[PDB]
Amino acid sequence: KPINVAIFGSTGSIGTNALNIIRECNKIENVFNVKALYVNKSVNELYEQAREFLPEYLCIHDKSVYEELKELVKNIKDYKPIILCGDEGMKEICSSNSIDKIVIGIDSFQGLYSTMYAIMNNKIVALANKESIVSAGFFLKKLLNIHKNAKIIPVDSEHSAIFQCLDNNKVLKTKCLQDNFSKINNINKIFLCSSGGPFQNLTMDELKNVTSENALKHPKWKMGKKITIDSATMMNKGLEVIETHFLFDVDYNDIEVIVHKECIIHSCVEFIDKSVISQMYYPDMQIPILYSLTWPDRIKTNLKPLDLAQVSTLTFHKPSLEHFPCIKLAYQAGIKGNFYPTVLNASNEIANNLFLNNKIKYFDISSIISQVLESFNSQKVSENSEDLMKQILQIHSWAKDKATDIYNKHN
Amino acid sequence: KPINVAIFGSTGSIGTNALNIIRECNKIENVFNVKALYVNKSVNELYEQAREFLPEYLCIHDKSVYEELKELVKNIKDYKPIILCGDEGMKEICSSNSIDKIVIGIDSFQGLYSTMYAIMNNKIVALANKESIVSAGFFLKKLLNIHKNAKIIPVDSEHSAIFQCLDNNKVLKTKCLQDNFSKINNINKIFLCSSGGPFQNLTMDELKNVTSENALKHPKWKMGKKITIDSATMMNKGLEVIETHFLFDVDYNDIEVIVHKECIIHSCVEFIDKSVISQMYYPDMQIPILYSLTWPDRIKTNLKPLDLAQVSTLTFHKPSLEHFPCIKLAYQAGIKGNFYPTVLNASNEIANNLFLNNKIKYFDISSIISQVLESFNSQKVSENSEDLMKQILQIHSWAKDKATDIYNKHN
Ligand SMILES: NC(=O)C1=CN([C@@H]2O[C@H](COP(=O)(O)OP(=O)(O)OC[C@H]3O[C@@H](n4cnc5c(N)ncnc54)[C@H](OP(=O)(O)O)[C@@H]3O)[C@@H](O)[C@H]2O)C=CC1
Ligand SMILES: NC(=O)C1=CN([C@@H]2O[C@H](COP(=O)(O)OP(=O)(O)OC[C@H]3O[C@@H](n4cnc5c(N)ncnc54)[C@H](OP(=O)(O)O)[C@@H]3O)[C@@H](O)[C@H]2O)C=CC1
Ligand SMILES: CCCCCCOc1ccc([C@H](SCC(=O)N(C)O)P(=O)(O)O)cc1
Ligand SMILES: CCCCCCOc1ccc([C@H](SCC(=O)N(C)O)P(=O)(O)O)cc1
Ligand SMILES: [Mn+2]
Ligand SMILES: [Mn+2]
Repeated sequence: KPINVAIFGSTGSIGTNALNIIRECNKIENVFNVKALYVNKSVNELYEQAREFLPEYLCIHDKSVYEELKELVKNIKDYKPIILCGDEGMKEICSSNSIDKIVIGIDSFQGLYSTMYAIMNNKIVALANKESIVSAGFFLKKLLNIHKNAKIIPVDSEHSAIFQCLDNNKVLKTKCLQDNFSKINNINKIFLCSSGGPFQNLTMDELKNVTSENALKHPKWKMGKKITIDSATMMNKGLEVIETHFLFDVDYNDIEVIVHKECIIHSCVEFIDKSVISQMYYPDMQIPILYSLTWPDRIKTNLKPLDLAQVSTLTFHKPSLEHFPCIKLAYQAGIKGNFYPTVLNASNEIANNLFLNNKIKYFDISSIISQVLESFNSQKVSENSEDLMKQILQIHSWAKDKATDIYNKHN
Repeated sequence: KPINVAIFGSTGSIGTNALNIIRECNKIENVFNVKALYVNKSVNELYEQAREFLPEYLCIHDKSVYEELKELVKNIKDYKPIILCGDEGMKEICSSNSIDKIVIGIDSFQGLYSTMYAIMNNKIVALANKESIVSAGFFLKKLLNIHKNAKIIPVDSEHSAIFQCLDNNKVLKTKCLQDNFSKINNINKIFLCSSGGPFQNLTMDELKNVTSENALKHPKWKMGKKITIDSATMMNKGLEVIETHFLFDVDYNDIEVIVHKECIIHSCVEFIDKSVISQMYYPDMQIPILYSLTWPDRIKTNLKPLDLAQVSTLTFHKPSLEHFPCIKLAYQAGIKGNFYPTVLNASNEIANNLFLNNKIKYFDISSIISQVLESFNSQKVSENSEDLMKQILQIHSWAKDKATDIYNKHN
């Protein structure tokens, strides 16, 4: 009974890590079939992955490299995949009855589109992309209410940890990103752990002048550029607070960010009796990815065992909101609700990219995001799913444009 | 739907803590009926508990204070309990259809008797007593195989932690102290945490001359004298290694003792994928006791919330087997199997009591236990439950006598 999986964003950090744990898992016993691979424009790298995994489907988003892809794959003998392009290609893969689970390793708001179509096709969605949940949580909840057999299984490491800390006897009565989830699961409060990022010990004077080169250098594992910058600003953790709220139905007052620099405890769940359960491992994404594909079971691996005497010390401290103002902006946006999380995500996408490209300074990131949030006024939420998606898109686009306009003006 | 509970050993540390969380839990909403209280000889204290809780049944083990108990309880107006004595009284309570769950807070090998009769009556046994499991694990397993609806739910804090870390979706397919439990639950390895006791930082020269007064002073919560001495020698943790083996069907090579002096992580479970799940709270017995009575659910409490920034640091180190030789003796006994754990428990009961009463020195404890273990020869295991109990009793008694004889001889 092999598990038929598609990897969306297969050439990025998540996608390559997913293919690695799959490869390793299969050597112990052949449990996964890699049925589809989808990328944006990394045509040479997708070709190489195609030669190794020989999926039934290949898809490339950028039309300008589709012909190139076909020409390359011609060089793989005895291999006749279905080779698709763009939105229509993604939709065709999601509607295939040969695919059971889809790993969403596409970055940014863009990952919402495939997330939505995977749910609409009643698939198990092993969701790493958090911008989708932040920007469109209420929408996704409505979609999941309609598509009974669709499920989001969280891959983001902290949310995987939380999910692993739950009793599946209770989980199986509901599913993530549903009303009443915390009540059913007896959840009282979440400790959302953070690495703290590379800037965690810097002074205010030092933060003023940090660069994106400083944020990107010497990663534990290479993550994509966007998340790496968000880790440095701790906007990642702000996004993950909102993600927690939506996935697990936890009030913002019951989500506490804790800086745990060793990254061994990945997050913790306090139940209503005050007992706390936590998930622990070395800093890795292989367990989150694997668990999303095996849940509700676990399978044998040969991963390096955790050794607590080796670790020796685990530390916890609260983050400074003066140093990391993005965290507070995320809580404020989440608490306001409505489309404020959409605005938060969109403005951050622009500010993150500006800092990445050395156009603005560290504290300008939070300044831009704050100004966009203050400029937004709540809208009535469309009652129809199609209109609600259009409204999310329009607000996301406006907020990106507003961020860019603020940048353009101070120049 | 109140939960009908008996408290065995109601005047001791476990028993009084059980009555405290019950009392507190009932204020939030009335979920427990205290149906029976049983003690050895603490007749005045049992009377006081009777006046507060007004259980249907009262039992006192020591015949010489039974009349006194009756005379005292006469002073409680409008109260006509059933007042029993000894083994026959315990058996009558265990066979009552009005009792659903029994907390076993009786110390030492003596706690085996009520444990056995609670299982024979198909009850939920909230078992704090570990000497029963160490001395008679294979026997209890056979009994639990026959008595389908009987269950041991562990109360010992580390074993409660382990149990809490399991997925009830899998637990409910089996029960503790059963063959194949680890396979069903996907358990690979256990981290068995320890406080390390009051002697953890002493040198060999200092250990030579430690006293029982040193071991007993200034407890976090007052525990009984026997367990307190076993914590000081780390024989408690040796006993708990064997307890882990039997409760959870974990090989001794897959049980690792770790000294965690802050006592926040109560123990950890490594699953076959290498993910680790742990349970955390302040050092307390209220959660273990409560969970044993609410499992498979959890209920609301108003316990002090865990605060990780307050805790700040968690530490882990391996215990020194030179300083704490009892640990190694326990592993050796467990690995040999047969009745060696019975012998280990019995010899320790004598050696612990000798040290408590200032008759022997610290390293004489392990010396006596080691000599008794070396003197024992494996026996064929009786095939009949009744004969098997007689054989356990005979070996336990011999091993106590052998320990005392070794003491008597070196004097
Ligand atoms: N990296 C990590 O360990 C973690 C990541 N995440 C989340 O996972 C997501 C992915 O992050 P990460 O892997 O770091 O990002 P990367 O930048 O490393 O990878 C992004 C991937 O998405 C592909 N992609 C981009 N646009 C499209 C498109 N329109 N259609 C199809 N594929 C597309 C890229 O293709 P191409 O190569 O062709 O450009 C690439 O394969 C993010 O949402 C992030 O927050 C969460 C937890 C940790
Ligand atoms: N204290 C703790 O926090 C922990 C304890 N445990 C285990 O729990 C058990 C109890 O320990 P603890 O509470 O510390 O011990 P205590 O010495 O504090 O209490 C023992 C209790 O058992 C009663 N008792 C003794 N013999 C009999 C008998 N024949 N019939 C009925 N009752 C009897 C005693 O009655 P009386 O008062 O009349 O003498 C007393 O109520 C031990 O097996 C220990 O290992 C495990 C984890 C932690
Ligand atoms: C050896 C110790 C140092 C390990 C450092 C490597 O581990 C991490 C772990 C987490 C993260 C977070 S960003 C990525 C993410 O969201 N994930 C993995 O779920 P954040 O900084 O926001 O908490 C970054 C690095
Ligand atoms: C504030 C930090 C200091 C807390 C010290 C108080 O907590 C503990 C916790 C555990 C124990 C063990 S003996 C009792 C027992 O078996 N339990 C509770 O399950 P051991 O020493 O064998 O690990 C003793 C004391
Ligand atoms: Mn994360
Ligand atoms: Mn214990």
